[PDB]
Amino acid sequence: GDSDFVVVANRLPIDWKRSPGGLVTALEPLLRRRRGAWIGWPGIPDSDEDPIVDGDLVLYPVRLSADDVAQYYEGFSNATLWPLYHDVIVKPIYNRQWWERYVEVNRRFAEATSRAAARGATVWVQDYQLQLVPKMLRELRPDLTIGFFLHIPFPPVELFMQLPWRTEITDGLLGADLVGFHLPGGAQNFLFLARRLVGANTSRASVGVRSKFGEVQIGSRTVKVGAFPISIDSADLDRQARQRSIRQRARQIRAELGNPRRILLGVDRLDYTKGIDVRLQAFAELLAEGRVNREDTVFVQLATPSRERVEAYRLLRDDIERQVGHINGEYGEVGHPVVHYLHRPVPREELIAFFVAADVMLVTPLRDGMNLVAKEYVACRSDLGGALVLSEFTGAAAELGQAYLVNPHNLDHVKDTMVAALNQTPEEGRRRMRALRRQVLAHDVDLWARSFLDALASTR
Amino acid sequence: GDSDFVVVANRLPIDWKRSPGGLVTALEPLLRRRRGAWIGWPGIPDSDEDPIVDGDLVLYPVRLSADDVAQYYEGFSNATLWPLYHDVIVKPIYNRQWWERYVEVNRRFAEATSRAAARGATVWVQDYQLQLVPKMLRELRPDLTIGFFLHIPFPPVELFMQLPWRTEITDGLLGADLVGFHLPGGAQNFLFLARRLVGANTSRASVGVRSKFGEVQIGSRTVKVGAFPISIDSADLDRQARQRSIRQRARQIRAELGNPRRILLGVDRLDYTKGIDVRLQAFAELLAEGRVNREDTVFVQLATPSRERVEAYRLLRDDIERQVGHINGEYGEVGHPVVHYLHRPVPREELIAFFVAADVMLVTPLRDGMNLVAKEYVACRSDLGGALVLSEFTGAAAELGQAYLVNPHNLDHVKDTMVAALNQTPEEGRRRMRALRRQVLAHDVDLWARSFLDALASTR
Amino acid sequence: GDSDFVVVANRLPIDWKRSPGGLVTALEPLLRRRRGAWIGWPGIPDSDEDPIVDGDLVLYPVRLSADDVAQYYEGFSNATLWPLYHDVIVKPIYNRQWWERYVEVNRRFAEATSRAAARGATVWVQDYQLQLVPKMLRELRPDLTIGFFLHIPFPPVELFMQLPWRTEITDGLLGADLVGFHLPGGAQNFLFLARRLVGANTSRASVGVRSKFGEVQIGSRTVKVGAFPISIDSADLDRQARQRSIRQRARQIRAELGNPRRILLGVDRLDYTKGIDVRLQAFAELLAEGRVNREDTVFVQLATPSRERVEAYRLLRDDIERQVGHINGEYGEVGHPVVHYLHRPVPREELIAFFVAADVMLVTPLRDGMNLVAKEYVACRSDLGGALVLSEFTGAAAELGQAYLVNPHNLDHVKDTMVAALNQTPEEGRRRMRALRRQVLAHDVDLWARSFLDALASTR
Amino acid sequence: GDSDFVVVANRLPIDWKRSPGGLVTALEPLLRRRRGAWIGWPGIPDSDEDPIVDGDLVLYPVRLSADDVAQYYEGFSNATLWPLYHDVIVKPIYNRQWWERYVEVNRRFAEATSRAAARGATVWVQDYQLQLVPKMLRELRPDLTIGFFLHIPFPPVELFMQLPWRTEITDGLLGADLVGFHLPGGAQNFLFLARRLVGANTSRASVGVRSKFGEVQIGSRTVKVGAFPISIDSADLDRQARQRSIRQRARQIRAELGNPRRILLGVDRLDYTKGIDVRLQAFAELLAEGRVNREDTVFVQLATPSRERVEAYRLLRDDIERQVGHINGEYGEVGHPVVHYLHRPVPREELIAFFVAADVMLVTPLRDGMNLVAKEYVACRSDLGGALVLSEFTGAAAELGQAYLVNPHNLDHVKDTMVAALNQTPEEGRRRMRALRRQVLAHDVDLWARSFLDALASTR
Ligand SMILES: O=P(O)(O)OC[C@H]1O[C@H](O[C@H]2O[C@H](CO)[C@@H](O)[C@H](O)[C@H]2O)[C@H](O)[C@@H](O)[C@@H]1O
Ligand SMILES: O=P(O)(O)OC[C@H]1O[C@H](O[C@H]2O[C@H](CO)[C@@H](O)[C@H](O)[C@H]2O)[C@H](O)[C@@H](O)[C@@H]1O
Ligand SMILES: O=P(O)(O)OC[C@H]1O[C@H](O[C@H]2O[C@H](CO)[C@@H](O)[C@H](O)[C@H]2O)[C@H](O)[C@@H](O)[C@@H]1O
Ligand SMILES: O=P(O)(O)OC[C@H]1O[C@H](O[C@H]2O[C@H](CO)[C@@H](O)[C@H](O)[C@H]2O)[C@H](O)[C@@H](O)[C@@H]1O
Repeated sequence: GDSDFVVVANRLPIDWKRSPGGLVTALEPLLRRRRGAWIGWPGIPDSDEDPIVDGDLVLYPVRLSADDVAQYYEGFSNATLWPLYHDVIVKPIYNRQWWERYVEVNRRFAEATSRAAARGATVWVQDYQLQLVPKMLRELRPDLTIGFFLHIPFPPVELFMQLPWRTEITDGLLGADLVGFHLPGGAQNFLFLARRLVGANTSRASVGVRSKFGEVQIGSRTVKVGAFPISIDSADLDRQARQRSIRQRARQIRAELGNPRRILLGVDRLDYTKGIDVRLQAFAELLAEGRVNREDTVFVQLATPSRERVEAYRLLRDDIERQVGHINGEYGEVGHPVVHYLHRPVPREELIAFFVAADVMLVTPLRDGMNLVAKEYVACRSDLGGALVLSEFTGAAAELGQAYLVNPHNLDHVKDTMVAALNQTPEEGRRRMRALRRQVLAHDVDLWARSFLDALASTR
Repeated sequence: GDSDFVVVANRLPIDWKRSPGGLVTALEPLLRRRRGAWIGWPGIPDSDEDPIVDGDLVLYPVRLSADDVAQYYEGFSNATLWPLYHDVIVKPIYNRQWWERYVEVNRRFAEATSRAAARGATVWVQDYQLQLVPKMLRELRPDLTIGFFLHIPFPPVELFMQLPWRTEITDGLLGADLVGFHLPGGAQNFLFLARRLVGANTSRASVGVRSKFGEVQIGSRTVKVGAFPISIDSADLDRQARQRSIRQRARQIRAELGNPRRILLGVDRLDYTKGIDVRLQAFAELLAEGRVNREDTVFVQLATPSRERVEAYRLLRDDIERQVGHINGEYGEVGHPVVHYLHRPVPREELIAFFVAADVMLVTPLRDGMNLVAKEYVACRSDLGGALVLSEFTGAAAELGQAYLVNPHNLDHVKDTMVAALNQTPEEGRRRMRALRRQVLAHDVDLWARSFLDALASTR
Repeated sequence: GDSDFVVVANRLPIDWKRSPGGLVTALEPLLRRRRGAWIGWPGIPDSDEDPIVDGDLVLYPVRLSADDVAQYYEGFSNATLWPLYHDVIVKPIYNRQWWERYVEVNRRFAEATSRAAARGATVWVQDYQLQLVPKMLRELRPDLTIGFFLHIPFPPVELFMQLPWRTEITDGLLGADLVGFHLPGGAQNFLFLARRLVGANTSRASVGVRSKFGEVQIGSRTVKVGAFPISIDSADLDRQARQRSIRQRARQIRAELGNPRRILLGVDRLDYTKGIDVRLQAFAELLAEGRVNREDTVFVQLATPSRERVEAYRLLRDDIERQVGHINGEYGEVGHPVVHYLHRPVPREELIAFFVAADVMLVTPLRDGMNLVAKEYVACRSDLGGALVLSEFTGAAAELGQAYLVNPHNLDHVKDTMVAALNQTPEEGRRRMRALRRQVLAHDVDLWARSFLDALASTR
Repeated sequence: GDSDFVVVANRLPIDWKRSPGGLVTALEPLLRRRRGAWIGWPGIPDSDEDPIVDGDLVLYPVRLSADDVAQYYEGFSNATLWPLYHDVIVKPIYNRQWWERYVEVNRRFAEATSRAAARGATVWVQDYQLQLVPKMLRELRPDLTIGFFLHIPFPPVELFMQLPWRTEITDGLLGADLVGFHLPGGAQNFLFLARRLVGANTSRASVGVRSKFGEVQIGSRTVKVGAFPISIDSADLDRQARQRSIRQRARQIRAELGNPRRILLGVDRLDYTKGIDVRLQAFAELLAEGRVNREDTVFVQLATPSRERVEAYRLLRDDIERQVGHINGEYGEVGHPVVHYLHRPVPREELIAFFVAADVMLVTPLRDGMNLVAKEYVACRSDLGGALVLSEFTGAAAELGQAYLVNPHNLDHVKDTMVAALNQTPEEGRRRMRALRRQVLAHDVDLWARSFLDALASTR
């Protein structure tokens, strides 16, 4: 093809209209200097595969049938790999037909990439749905420079080894010149896996942050291994949260809640990895114990619907919704719930207004690759108000140490911490938020993307 | 003893202070002409059995241990008889130890009654927990005139026959001179049961309302069988609902709900017989179909906690609470649920204010002996506003035919009917409420009690 | 058409080859004197509707699609009517699409019948899947004489009234000149239903067995209502069970079981109405209590697979299979289970050999229209050996009073009774079996069929 | 005290009579040269703590109440630590009261040890119930040399970190001079944990088998870390399996099973870690596919009852027992199951006879510290017959590579492997069994115990 920089991801960066923010916006000044392409599925079943010139980008759509989506995406990706890589919170399903479709779809992505990529081009493959693509691509196109970044956690070897296709996934990733993870921990698991399962020679030292890279020796070539913690466009969110309409909506939100003294907020895709049940349990017990005032404190949980065709998620929804009904029936009043729960997509401007209104942000995943909601909250609070309660089991906890960190399995401490955040002095709240903002403003998605691409370019 | 009129019920009519309204108040002008006694359990485990002179009444407390309560009341009564007599909505548990404790406790009630009752006294035994007492009492005291009234439904023979102790329960009831039920249907089941199981000769004709009594021949004596539909102190509730404080609270309730155009109301003890799940299902589907306006219509469900030590009820609570959380997550807004659910006791004055505020009363039991909430709502609406949606499977439906009657199993028609009630013209609403009030004002608890006692006195 | 006697049933009497025994064989000498037809579904989806001359009979196949089977048969029949008519052991599903398909299929059966039936012909409609056909047929063909026989129980009114389409089903049955049930109890429920729901005038007396018929007045015509308890071809089974090959197989069965002293046997379609779980519970507890000898006593349960596409049945299968595994793990030995359980169809000659081998026949339904397995066992034991343990909640219990009758809900007595049957003296066993055989040999399927047809002919 | 060598374990080595084999027998020639003591709970609630001189040993009983057992053993040990350390197959319960009792009981063991231990004595603490004892003991008695061996797996850090008391457990283990695990993998997890959680300086190299030890620097002292894979008294089992009575019982077992051509055998404590469900699933599917002959092949599963008061285990038992009943109902014949399942303790001589009779040993844990059943089978087959199917997720798989190794999550390969083992040539079977026996005969419990004690003595 005629593109010298190519991104490969499960989805095209569109909604059709181009998706705002995220990866595609981080790369904007690189596309202004390269002939760029994006390979992905357009998000609707059985489409054409004809290239679309989106001015700054050429889009190469990948055709997936409804059956492909069911077995490669909802199946192998969402119901085999996802629960396994997140510490088997739910039991992975090992299904051979799903594996076979995952292989076929990965090959299709690899072929689309080759079609788009010029000779010697740089290719950046994204995330867990496409772990076979680097090896497949190198076999098709040995001229290419290939990076891979995993956006979800990489599990310990004891769990990874469960996968019947463990060796094929590992060989898949080793097809890259650069394999990156958010955290040194994932990088180190990958190195150990390479030694244990593949018998490759690797470096033994700890892996640094955006530095002190590891290496895997594969025949004549070396695979670089690194940690690059993703972030957001901090400055842009900071600006957006100051808009008059956002601030007026935040005020209106508080009015509609009957002007509570304190608002706790949860914002997540409805997923068992997100620890929404832990928040509700802690809040319920604090109310029972009279440690939170049911008359002036309210918890808002915004759950975005997710993976409805996957049975585990329907069961999760049932459990969360029971907790909500239960807590309100026990501690609410007619015309005044203590928990407001919404199960629907939320426009970004509405989410930002909730960040601005929220006195306590509850981000309590059982396991999460990074979690950008934590960083978005921080970027929105230029008033230095608010408080972030953050699970240690997120990538974000490695950078946001000034937050109120919790082990979500330690319910006693989660409860103590919610009380502490709710009752913090203004000065202490400001001190923490000021320190968190310094980190998030300085370590943004631009720093992340440049660091990964510099590392990848270094493999030439 | 020295009492010529004796009431026997599972509980004493106290809360200690005397319980307002109900049976004990209906009998007030009879106690002004008799030496009256009340036999029952004081509602707290392991108490004395020393008589208490409550001026108008002598109270004879029955001692029950916590173990007695568990096996006779929570066990045999609430988990064997209750589900069986209500068309096995839940599977009855047949437990021999529970039966044996039920026999022992019934004997204890019979002995207390004999202690209190003077020679030739009239005795009125209440309800399903004490079905053995009439026979036990007649054996101890053949001089007594004994009436029994069942407040819950009497099931068809095909279901009743499941009971391993079917014959003992039947012989128990046949110890009375008069056996009464709310409805001719229950009376007719009893007659058929007497023929089928006991082989007694009975009358064959239909049983009337407060008339055309049936009879069972038992050796030399005849048992009278009748239908006496219970009611309320209609005039008293009518007066109470007009008080300024009630009306001001009803207005405040509507304000606290954000001034909806329409309020649907459910008021029940949390029980699987009450069809609360049907209301929530119908309401959810109407919202899905856009047939109810989620912006100006709200459903308030007040569930009084019940039988928490009985497993079936904990499961029911879980199911209802899931539905509540689900419906609000799908159709609510932050600061504005479509369903307000409270699981706690409610003071009577607060309940009356909710009756006055409610545009639609939802009384949809799967099976109910009478249901007095339906009649209380009617008595409270002297403004002739509101609408009553009423299950056919209540005793009340036999008298309140002007209500919007529903088969709760016919969900399509339950939904059609809720829409009809919500959108009725003012005139049509008034016509129905006027007719319902004529019935309820004329057929009150005084008429009921006098009719039963006249019938009983007739057996002398 | 050209047939003066027409049978209408859900299935054609074939397997293709003609089905042995049953109804079709009982009618053999009537078909030798009439021009007979049989209307039914050939048991395979989407077939022709072309008549088949089977010599003694003309077969009129009814076309049903797989979707028809799912919604009319597996749906409305097996998952609405079946659980409702059997005392809601499982919760009926009320589904409007199922009802609509049930109506359409019933109309199709009615149209096929009209096509086959000559002028003034006699029509005999069978069982609960076709309850609308008599009214539909009378509207199409007022010249026809129409009988209907219900082979399953007719439930009490309190349960029947749940059905949203209660009135349509009732009007459906009232289209017949004769409505028959196994038992007077079902007939009496039907009479009461007719008065309560339809407001028709009926007879009030008890209904006799094959006599003392009830009546329902419907405008100008009278519907006859009777009880006709079905039976088997007793003499034929008696002969078959004496064959040398049967007796040798029975001996071999005992040898293969390691020559136990006592064999208990259960034979049923796998259905929640059959009380298989009760047998296993009783047997397990008797073993725990040391009241049955685990070294010389064995229980064989032959469950024929049934209704696999209906969820309730998959759950039932799971529960039964757990009990089997549990009891063997607790009381068996390697090479020697105490329970042998087979989930597969069994050839009739093999079933007869099991009847001959079995010391105790366990027929313990929670609710059953008649149950012919009980009568078949009796007819097979011309040696006068064996023992029949029989639930009171079967139609058979009304005729087989000499059996060991049990209330399956009374587990203590079920256990006492199994011990009694296992340890009965030879003489007492013979006395009971002799009396049971006198009843079953004299009251066979020929007597049943002639009694119903005589009653029907009487309506002309 | 007056003992210079002290063993500390949850249970005393008794049954009272001294327990045969195991640890206590491995140490017999050391006790012949030392003044030895054993500290443990005598296995019955609320006992004395008075020392018992068992000739070769002094026994120091630890008093545990029934409540102690419930919260320290059944609670924290069996329902927190056990599932966590075995890759959270079941969700651990994090309970603070359980933790507090675990601390108190561990202190009680530490105090008993100090009472028994002479100055400068060597102490060997066993297994996961007593992980706090080394630190507690060092604080009480800094003069002691302390070893700890973990008999179950040590989980990856990502899972271990869930524990609210992660730091206290880690500090607990670091109180030892020597910490040992079966496998280098566990040792390496421990080293990484020490760096990540405690911030201690550790060695970075791979850990060897009984060599190349790791180290953790704790202030002035160094903790040695090693891998010592446990084994059995191979020679003793080899002799015992040759006894005439054992061989005659093995023959009788095959006769009682109706002389099958092939017997598969499972022997385990009933635990969710043991993968019994996987064996049954594979066997069921092989029968469905006609790849195993249901007429000449039989599977015997001997499950020893375990942890009945722990809810997870009652659920597991239910699931296994359903599978057993299901497979026999589908593929068995009357008098001939394909699966024989026994849930009861089995005498050791009977177990050995089953090892000798079994053509295929199925040892398929999802996760297991070592699993000695695999090695016992090998030691019993001096005839070189049989075949061992072994999960990779056992410690045993690191030494028994000549077995048929399986990933139990790869059901297709488990099935292929069972077929391969069942149909192996005599010569190939012998080749594998010969190689397995060479390993197991040379690497016995004596080698294991001496290696650990040599390492520990080296820390002086
Ligand atoms: O559901 P799919 O389409 O498979 O996507 C998974 C998940 O991907 C992103 O989350 C992950 O990446 C971000 C950014 O690196 C991390 O912050 C998260 O911790 C990862 O889980 C999306 O943000 C998610 O919406 C999406 O579900
Ligand atoms: O829970 P227990 O103490 O056993 O009491 C049952 C029930 O008794 C009353 O309800 C019944 O009687 C009334 C009056 O006749 C009828 O309207 C109901 O339909 C019957 O169920 C009480 O009102 C209930 O609170 C109580 O639960
Ligand atoms: O499953 P379907 O096809 O709907 O048939 C139901 C049932 O019909 C028969 O049983 C019923 O009739 C007999 C004879 O009158 C009675 O003895 C039973 O008690 C009734 O249930 C068949 O025998 C059954 O196999 C069939 O399932
Ligand atoms: O149930 P508890 O009393 O807590 O004991 C657990 C377990 O201990 C032993 O098994 C473990 O150690 C052996 C020997 O090292 C290993 O082979 C196993 O893999 C470990 O699980 C006993 O053998 C078990 O009976 C016991 O349950």
